[PDB]
Amino acid sequence: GYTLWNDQIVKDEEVKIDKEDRGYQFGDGVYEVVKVYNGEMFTVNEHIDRLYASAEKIRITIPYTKDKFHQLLHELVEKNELNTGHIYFQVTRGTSPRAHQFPENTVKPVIIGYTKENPRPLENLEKGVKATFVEDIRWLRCDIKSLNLLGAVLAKQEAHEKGCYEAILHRNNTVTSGSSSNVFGIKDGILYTHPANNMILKGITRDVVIACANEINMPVKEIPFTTHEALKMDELFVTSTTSEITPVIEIDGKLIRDGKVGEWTRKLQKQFETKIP
Amino acid sequence: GYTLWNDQIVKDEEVKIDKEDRGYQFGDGVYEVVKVYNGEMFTVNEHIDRLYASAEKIRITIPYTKDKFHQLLHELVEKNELNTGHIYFQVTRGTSPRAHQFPENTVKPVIIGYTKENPRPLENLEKGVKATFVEDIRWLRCDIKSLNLLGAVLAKQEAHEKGCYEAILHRNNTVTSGSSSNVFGIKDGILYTHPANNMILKGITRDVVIACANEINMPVKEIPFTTHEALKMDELFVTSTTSEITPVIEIDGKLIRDGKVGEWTRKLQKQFETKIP
Ligand SMILES: *Cc1c(COP(=O)(O)O)cnc(C)c1O
Ligand SMILES: *Cc1c(COP(=O)(O)O)cnc(C)c1O
Repeated sequence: GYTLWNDQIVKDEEVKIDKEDRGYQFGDGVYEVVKVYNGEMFTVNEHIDRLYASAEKIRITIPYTKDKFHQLLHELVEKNELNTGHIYFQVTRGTSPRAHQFPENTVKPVIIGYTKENPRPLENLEKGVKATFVEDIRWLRCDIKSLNLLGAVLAKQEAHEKGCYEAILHRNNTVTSGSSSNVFGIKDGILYTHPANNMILKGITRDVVIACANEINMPVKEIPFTTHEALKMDELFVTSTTSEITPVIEIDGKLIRDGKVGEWTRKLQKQFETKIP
Repeated sequence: GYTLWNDQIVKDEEVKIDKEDRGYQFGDGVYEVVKVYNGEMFTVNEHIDRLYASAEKIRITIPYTKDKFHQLLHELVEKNELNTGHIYFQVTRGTSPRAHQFPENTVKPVIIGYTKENPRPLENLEKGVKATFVEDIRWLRCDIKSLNLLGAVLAKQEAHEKGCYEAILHRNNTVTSGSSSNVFGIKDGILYTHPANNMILKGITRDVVIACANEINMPVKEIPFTTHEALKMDELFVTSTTSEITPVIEIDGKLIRDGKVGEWTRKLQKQFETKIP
């Protein structure tokens, strides 16, 4: 298909990544994932705003405006005739002889974006998935959606090896987030999720879900909970652009309540549906 | 010049990295740097051993034996006619459709290696350098020499704009290591340095210096010290393959003792010098 390369759309075949691209030697870059429903991009403005925020946090200056970035994305979707799936795009500090410190400002960031056809996770959304607890060994700037993802890779692999969908991470016995999703817990009709600080990535789906809770008049409390408290929640689920609202019905052999998707998770899934294009 | 690409030596111009190389999307890989003195590789066996160990730690199976890998490096050095400088080589898990979990064991790792002529930093070895303290925000597996170097990148850049050579990192005031070097402190003829656990990379230069210390009968205590205690040291220096034994005479405007390279630091450099080709 076609790939967004810097400021132009070209056939995948024309893209050339240098061995000294800082994204390849230091994971020095940021990224975003946007879901596309039947040709329509979901919350694209919010994801673009976060790409710029992430880049700002590590001092990368994206060579062009958000408006232009949005236009390039539209083109990318049209040229690939993407129906339902997602757009992946990243920005690295650029190509320069290997050195940890920033290169001369005359070095242009490298932008890469492409699409992938991917249906909504129907089965998971209806039946829920299994998860496992994994100690959070990530760096202390999880608020940045960066390419330094080795911690997430090791966590997800451990989960997959155990036949689990996601790994629920914990730092000092406190549940932070999944390897690539935010975690929510419901207890006595109240929604709980770890607050948005450097310990987690402030997900767009996470913000949408919180808005949905307010819409159905459900109390929301952003205070963290421990692994012990998590196993005692009435309901539990994770969120991400591609997982939407996926119920977690069991963790390491221990069923969450009765092992079925709860009524509040269902109500939130219904409210979320009204938001989809 | 020529670049080592997998098991072939090709002209730099021919090397192409795929946008879905996991080293480019996750920093999913490991690397090593070997110094070359007058055409000879210094401690190459130790570096090859660590490359395989780092790789094993994140379950990447390098497809060639160490003897084969050693042969390729020798080949790479000859072809580029490298006299004095270093060899950089890394291995990533390979190219596969973007997914956090591991690809099925059929995807081969991507190996890249190249050279760079670069003289010994004689001026730094003789006059010493300035450093600055920076909170250690790195992930918890610093014992792996991986491509997830965004922490080191931000630290080094903060040091660079302060006119400093290296950033000495610390977790809750306990000194761990520099952004890309190990830190040693000397107090009353005794050598101090953080022990080798998951908080630091166990440097090969660090280990050679410790060997040098035993050879000149200088006591060594591998126990960590604080940023406050570091400032009260008689001597301080950092080590790395490219920095060798580089004295730190000043930290954040505060001289180490008198701001001059110490007697023991000189003795260690003298013993070290007997080790290089
Ligand atoms: C991207 C990401 C999420 C989810 O954010 P969304 O905008 O909802 O996709 C959650 N956790 C981590 C660690 C992430 O990187
Ligand atoms: C590579 C590295 C060092 C130094 O190790 P050497 O083998 O002596 O070069 C020190 N610290 C970090 C964080 C490193 O990655």
